[PDB]
Amino acid sequence: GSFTMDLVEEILRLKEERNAIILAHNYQLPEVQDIADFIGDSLELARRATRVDADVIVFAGVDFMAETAKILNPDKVVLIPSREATCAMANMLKVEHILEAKRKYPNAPVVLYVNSTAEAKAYADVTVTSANAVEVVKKLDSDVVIFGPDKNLAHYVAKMTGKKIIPVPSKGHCYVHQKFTLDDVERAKKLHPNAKLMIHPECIPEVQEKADIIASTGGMIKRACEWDEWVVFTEREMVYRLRKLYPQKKFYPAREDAFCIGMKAITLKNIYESLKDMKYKVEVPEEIARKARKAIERMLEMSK
Ligand code: SF4
Ligand SMILES: [Cl-]
Ligand SMILES: [Cl-]
Ligand SMILES: [N+]
Repeated sequence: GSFTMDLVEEILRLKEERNAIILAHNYQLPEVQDIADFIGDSLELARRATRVDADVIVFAGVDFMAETAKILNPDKVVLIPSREATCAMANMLKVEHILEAKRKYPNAPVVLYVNSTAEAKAYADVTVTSANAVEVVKKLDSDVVIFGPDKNLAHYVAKMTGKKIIPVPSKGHCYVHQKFTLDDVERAKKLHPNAKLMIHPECIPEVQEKADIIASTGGMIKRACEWDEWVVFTEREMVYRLRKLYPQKKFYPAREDAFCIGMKAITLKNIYESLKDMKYKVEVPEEIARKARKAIERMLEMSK
């Protein structure tokens, strides 16, 4: 025929030529999810980064996720397709906040959400995601923990563990999940009265309290078998992921306008350019990476 390769076919060829794997988060654009080799939540992506056979990881996700992959694979090439694929919440936490909390509470473990810089993780005893924060905090040998950046996840963890949570920084939150309100709950239950509500713990507490399930995006997928219709209180591309996994169920976005700008910095074109030009190489200074790795490895040890 007269036709050549499209972007998809160019990516498939370059993935072979580079001996690469494409890891994608659940919030990636559908056409990006459709070319990824592995799709998952933050915890699943971290765990998958410990069994990489490929030489090159193309990370279709935000900065903190790609850096976590690099911390776990210091001697592989990790590429982020855009350096503007960033998490607003992760960048709210600075080392100075951690040091001030550690001064007040020297015996409190420092528990950092994976939404954090590698520099911040160098001061963590253990990392967590929304999938394992409760389990990890419950197991830590202290009735008080320093925890951040997300104050809404912190609220959920405090409620479920009964432990005292010292927030770092004071007001960390995700603007995407803050778009969900009680009015969205009322509208969803009116429009879809037979649906159950799956709600991310980055949503505000009063919205969390309306959930049928509170879960990470990975837990939403794991627990979707519990009902046939769901309203999805997280970033709207999760609806595509759930529909692909369970075509027989019904999924509805809680808000179509719940979009993560950083996630959508990743495009098919820049994934192609990432493989073609071997960019942008993610690097983490060795001293930071080794300390961060200790905290991430401990997380993986404490939650299977
Ligand atoms: S959805 Fe929110 S917390 Fe998750 S990557 Fe985007 S800004 Fe960060
Ligand atoms: Cl692999
Ligand atoms: Cl199924
Ligand atoms: N103890």
